Amino acid sequence: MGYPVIVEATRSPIGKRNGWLSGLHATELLGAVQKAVVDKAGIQSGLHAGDVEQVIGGCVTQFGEQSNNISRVAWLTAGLPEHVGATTVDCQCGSGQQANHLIAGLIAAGAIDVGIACGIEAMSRVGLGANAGPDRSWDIDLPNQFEAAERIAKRRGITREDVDVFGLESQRRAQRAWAEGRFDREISPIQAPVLDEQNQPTGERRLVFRDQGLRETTMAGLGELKPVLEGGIHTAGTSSQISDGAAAVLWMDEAVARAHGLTPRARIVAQALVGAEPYYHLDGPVQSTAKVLEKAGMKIGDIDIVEINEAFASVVLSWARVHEPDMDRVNVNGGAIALGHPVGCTGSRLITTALHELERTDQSLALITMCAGGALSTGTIIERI
Amino acid sequence: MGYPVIVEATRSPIGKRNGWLSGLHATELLGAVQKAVVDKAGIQSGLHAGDVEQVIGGCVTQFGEQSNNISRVAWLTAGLPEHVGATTVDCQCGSGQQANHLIAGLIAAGAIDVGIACGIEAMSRVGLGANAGPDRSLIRAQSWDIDLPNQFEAAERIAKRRGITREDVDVFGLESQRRAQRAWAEGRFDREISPIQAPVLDEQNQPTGERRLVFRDQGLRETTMAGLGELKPVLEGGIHTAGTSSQISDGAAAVLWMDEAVARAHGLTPRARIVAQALVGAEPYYHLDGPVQSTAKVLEKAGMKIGDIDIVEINEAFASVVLSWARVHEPDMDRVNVNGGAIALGHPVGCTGSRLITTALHELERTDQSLALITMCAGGALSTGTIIERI
Ligand SMILES: [Cl-]
Ligand code: NA
Repeated sequence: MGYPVIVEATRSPIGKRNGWLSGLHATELLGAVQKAVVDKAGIQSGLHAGDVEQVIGGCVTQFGEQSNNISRVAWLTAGLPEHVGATTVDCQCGSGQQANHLIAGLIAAGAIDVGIACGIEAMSRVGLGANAGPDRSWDIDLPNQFEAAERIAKRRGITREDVDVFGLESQRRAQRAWAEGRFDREISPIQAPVLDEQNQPTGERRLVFRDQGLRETTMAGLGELKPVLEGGIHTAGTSSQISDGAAAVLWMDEAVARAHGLTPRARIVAQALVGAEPYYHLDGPVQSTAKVLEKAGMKIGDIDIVEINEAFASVVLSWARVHEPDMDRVNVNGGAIALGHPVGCTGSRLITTALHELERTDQSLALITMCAGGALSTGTIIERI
Repeated sequence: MGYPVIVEATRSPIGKRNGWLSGLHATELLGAVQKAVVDKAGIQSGLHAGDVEQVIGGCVTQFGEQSNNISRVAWLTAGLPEHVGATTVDCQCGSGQQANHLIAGLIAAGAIDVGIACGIEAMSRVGLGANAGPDRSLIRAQSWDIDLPNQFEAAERIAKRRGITREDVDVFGLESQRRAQRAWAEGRFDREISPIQAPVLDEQNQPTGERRLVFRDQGLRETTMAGLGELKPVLEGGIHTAGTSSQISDGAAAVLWMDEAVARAHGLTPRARIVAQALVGAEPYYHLDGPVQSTAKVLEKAGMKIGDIDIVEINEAFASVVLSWARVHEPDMDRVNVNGGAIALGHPVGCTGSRLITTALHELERTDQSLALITMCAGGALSTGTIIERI
């Protein structure tokens, strides 16, 4: 029955831990962006939020503020129409991306005509590991994310100098894109309650629009940062930042889009959520890229733009030794090192970044790929329309 | 691209709060049930665990044991191949049903040729509320304008709306126990259950060190109108007692989906299709009357009336939820929950959705009838509907 297309995509700016956005309840953050993508969309023709049929939102730590189907709770918090169905999903770091895969699915099945995929992570309000806790006081364990980043690094001959060159360029490329206002179209600025040094609301609610994570960065400077692991090569200036943010993409059946005055903007050429190798934990992008290129019938050379998530520099460097891409087409507006990584959101964020960059530069094809806790990886290939 | 169809479906028996399955890590319970639905398909064909491309699982209380994407942890726990992708989902009480819906889309999209929708809840091990903290209304924001009651309160509001007495729900709760013992004593669940190896526990809840095969639903109990009438309402002034509402349970279910082309290519009979699917919103004041809307939505998507449907599975969260739904849609009640519902069989929340689809399928097949409706109320004022057809 259906053919899914993106008709609109938007994101909050990404705030730092305890930064510009720590004053929003996670449900508000998400809800705000849910309404923002519907509002952006509603301009060309009369689309209203009750035209939406289902919402599917990635979120990793589904505890407290982020428990109880946040995709549903945000929708309602934001005062949007209660008839609209909502599901929240978890496949760690890829949840945000997976949400788009799933919404596409539903349209393809002719189950819905209009859906919103989104993702959220208010890592200031609800932090990593808040969803377990008691846990104690053949058959072996996944490394933790910092151990994996070093394992991946040893596997590929990736050196401290290598990853510092990377983190520096991530910072540079983001600063340039900010300077040029390349983010301006994708960003819905957000009203946030301002907290103080004591963590209490002043009265003010600033209008946040800039990604908080940018920072003057130097080869010399990076240079003296401490590894996070004893004996490791990853520092803080070469691994993504903990952040707050939310993102949202609005999908339609192309014919319904076309019939009610909305312009289709992109389709999915191919999509995947694949397993990775437990030992390396986060090398998943090798696997997901391989699978979507394979399905698409394409080679890395056919892809104009790649968003691969800078969880850690080694991950990306490791994925580049395997698929041998042109580094000038990978993370062109910088990435998570510079801009931040609010885990549940990132996957919808990346799709959002890439679509706008294909639109800005008038190019055709983008690859989106992320590694993910529990040794998963998500990949997508989108084609501009 | 794809035309998605169920080739196999299986479920654990359902175990009581602290009961026959409480000895198992939530992950082990799903893990076993995931492994089992694959196993069943391999008996007819070459198909094995690594042919599955993705698993999607439902689970509501996504804390501790049930956290960090239990769908994946479970798969890995059962020793199944690591190359398979996995995601866990939450649309509350419908999660297990939506998981099915979602696998079907990924097939329809041509994303995958083979997938598993499953569901788990080990309420023995992880209980309602364990995913929020102490002050249970710091999960909203201090701008919550909507009147959304707790589930018990909701069942009583629906009850008042429809004029449902303490007699009616006690009449209802008895008939579920009666149908569930009749289905069981007839071995109606035999094809659908795959028996689960479980540790035995002592009068405390300590493992004796003996394994056992569990094969029956623990919740069947002797019930009489008298006995039902002596039970104390969950809420003061309420009509619902422990006898006319579902039981906190452990269980899991899983359904194996394939493209139709790939199915016949690999030797397997398609068993059923989705005719229509929905997840929709409910009136928040009533909270749990959603089945009324989802039944309406899927009935329309399909082009049918209630009267076209051979059997219904509507979840018995509360007697009044079902009676409210019947009083609005006017079904033939002998065709509703024909083998008993969650009052008698139990309600392992995240699993029930796949459980209802597995049960529903199996009754069509056992009766050579055509159409089934599965509908469920869910927390957050939601409701999943599915119309499946034997194919
Ligand atoms: Cl009945
Ligand atoms: Na649905």
